[PDB]
Amino acid sequence: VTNQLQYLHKVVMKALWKHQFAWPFRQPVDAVKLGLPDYHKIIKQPMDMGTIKRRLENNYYWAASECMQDFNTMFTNCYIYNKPTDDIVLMAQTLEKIFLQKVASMPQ
Amino acid sequence: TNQLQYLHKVVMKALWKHQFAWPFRQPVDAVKLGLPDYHKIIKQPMDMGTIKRRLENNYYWAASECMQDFNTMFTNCYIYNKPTDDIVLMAQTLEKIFLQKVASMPQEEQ
Repeated sequence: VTNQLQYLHKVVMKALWKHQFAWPFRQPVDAVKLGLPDYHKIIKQPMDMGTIKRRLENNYYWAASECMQDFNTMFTNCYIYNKPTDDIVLMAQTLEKIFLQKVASMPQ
Repeated sequence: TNQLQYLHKVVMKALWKHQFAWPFRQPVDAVKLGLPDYHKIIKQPMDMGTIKRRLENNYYWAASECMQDFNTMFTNCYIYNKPTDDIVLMAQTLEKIFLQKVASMPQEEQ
């Protein structure tokens, strides 16, 4: 329960979870539901905010960098998988910018 | 600022010398690299050479602004390239170092 992890939970996740573009990212990508049969062939390490939030809640992370990498993986999966012009990409980009803006003020 | 100094002398220095950094040290040259669709897909090109020059010329007002340019550079790479391209792995490797070093940045900006 480090100062960094508390920041990532109370400031970063708090902001991202409730954001109006967060909804596609709140649970693991469901390739059946979304009709994406190639999703898991392209994306080998799925990640989502629900998984990250639960991990923060359950003291899963040993370091802040580990949580930061999970956020990063989530956004990166989105950019890699989707078409450049898909709305989801803009949504991720917007959430990622908040992530980085907040992480710039995180404890050391 | 103290954070901008850190981003320049600690974060950028370590990223710059990395064995996977060479594609990212200058703007994407779409003509030289034979990528005629690059600028039709990527509307905000960014690279470490541009960021480094901006740090050296005191372009940035806050660390967050510089960090956003790093993010754009990496995001551009993931958006433009095919999932299976080596450059994607190279960017991922560099971006992990970026996040690692950003975590250790002094928290209050001077």
